[PDB]
Amino acid sequence: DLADLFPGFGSEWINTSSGRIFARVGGDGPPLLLLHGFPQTHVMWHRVAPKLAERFKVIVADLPGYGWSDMPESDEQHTPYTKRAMAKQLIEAMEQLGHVHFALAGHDRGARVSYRLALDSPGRLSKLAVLDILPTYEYWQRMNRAYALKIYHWSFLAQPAPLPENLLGGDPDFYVKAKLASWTRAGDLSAFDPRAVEHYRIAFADPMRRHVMCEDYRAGAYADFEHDKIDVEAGNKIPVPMLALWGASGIAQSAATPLDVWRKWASDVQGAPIESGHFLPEEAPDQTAEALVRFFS
Amino acid sequence: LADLFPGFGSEWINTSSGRIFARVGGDGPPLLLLHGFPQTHVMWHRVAPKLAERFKVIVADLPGYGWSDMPESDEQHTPYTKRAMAKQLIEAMEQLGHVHFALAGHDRGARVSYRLALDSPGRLSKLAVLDILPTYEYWQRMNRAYALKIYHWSFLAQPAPLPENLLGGDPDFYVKAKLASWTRAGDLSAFDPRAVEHYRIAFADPMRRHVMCEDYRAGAYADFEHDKIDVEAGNKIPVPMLALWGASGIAQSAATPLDVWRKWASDVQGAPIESGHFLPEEAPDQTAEALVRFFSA
Repeated sequence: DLADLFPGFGSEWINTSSGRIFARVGGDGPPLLLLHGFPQTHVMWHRVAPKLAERFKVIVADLPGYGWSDMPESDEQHTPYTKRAMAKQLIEAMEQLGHVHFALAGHDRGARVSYRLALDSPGRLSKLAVLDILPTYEYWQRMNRAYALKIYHWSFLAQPAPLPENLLGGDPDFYVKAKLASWTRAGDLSAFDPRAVEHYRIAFADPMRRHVMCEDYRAGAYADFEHDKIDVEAGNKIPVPMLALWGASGIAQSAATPLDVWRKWASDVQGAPIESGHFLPEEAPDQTAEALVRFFS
Repeated sequence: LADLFPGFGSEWINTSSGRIFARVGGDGPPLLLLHGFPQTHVMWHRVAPKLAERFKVIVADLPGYGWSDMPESDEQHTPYTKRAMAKQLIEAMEQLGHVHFALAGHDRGARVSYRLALDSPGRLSKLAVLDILPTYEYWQRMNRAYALKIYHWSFLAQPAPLPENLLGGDPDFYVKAKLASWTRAGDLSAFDPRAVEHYRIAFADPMRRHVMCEDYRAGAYADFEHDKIDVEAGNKIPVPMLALWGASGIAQSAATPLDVWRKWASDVQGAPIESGHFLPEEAPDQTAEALVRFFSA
């Protein structure tokens, strides 16, 4: 049914005060947490995790409310799906494993948890890697006609419930596949492992999972933006060494030169383009893995 | 479907781009009324009787909308650009012997209307636009707050078949959500239920929904481009113009409407109406009086 894409990795249900976090755990050495984004699950790391697990204890976690992680009940402020709250929940998850100081790589929504984590609790991180994002504040501050059309889902999925939930329910299989295909370099699903796509499609088939994603984007339009805004206005920078990777045809390159942007947010950032669309660890697994191995070593 | 224009005739007007449906009533100078999204000509059913006491009132379905034919679109969404719609409605009016006429438009119909007045000002005696700013102005003001407010401008402009596939799961929900969300009260109480049925029935047709997306695609691209050429060239509408907007409508959410319209029009007057977006249904008497006074001066 659902293919195990991490041969040799354990499977852990990590209890937190907000619900369980699901994780594949492999390797040995320093702890490294890998966080996926939308509309994916942890399995998006399946082609880069074995490379990392040669040198690290790799924890490949489903975000709160995504994949097989539990879905905490939201509220009017979408609090559990704010990146601040997800970061606190993942900090607690890592503590359950005895990891209070870990490396972190995130992609898409997971990268937003990751830099928020770095801003709120930089002591928790040795090094941070963000894949194909700019800070949420930067997307909203750069909002223009061009960007409104390109990341339309940022305003569409943030509409009040049940509007996106009902529309997404009109053709969920089409939408998740359209999102995967449209954001690759190829523009189709040929860069993905078909068994990974099945993981993404089955997760997107659940109306409750789709609601969580809308809660995520609702937080992204409101509370996440305000948390970022406070750090900009306070001049708060990420003091953790960080690597910013982005796809040459991805989402973050069209807004602004991502390395130039991230320097305003981080005091120690290196960056490199990857010949890829948005889904760096699947479209360019060897280049993405090499850059992550080099940086975290 | 109820007849909401008692005593009005029905006309099927052949044009080169397809038939235009219109209800025709009254006597006196010709006055073309144009609806918008997601409505049909029947949105004027409360105001057109009052207008018909003084004017020959032509209440037309936009090209592609309601009962008008649907030209096949193309990669540039040409038949549903306001420029093309304006030319087609000029043709329609010529078929009735109206080469100089008054024009009042709402929503998309108002976009046809001001584009008509820019392209062919000599066809218009006077022009009224209801609860819009020019398309250029909406895009130029597309920051975070406005992208969340009129998300549908960037959702419906997504490449086919994405909006089409999502709309098709529960069409009734979306058309009623759009009607309800843009009113003052936020429900359907301002609308005649017989009118709602007209709107719901039009929206239940997948080809009609495709046309609406094509309209919105044109709105994101060619319409914007056409407007952009005119603003940067300082081309102003020379036709005497009335700009009416709802105090709680869409146009006032981006800017103070009269200030904007004075940039686009050399002879524009304006009034707010206590109403949501759907002025002729939410505030029929106030709307009808403002139009009768403007068009008979």
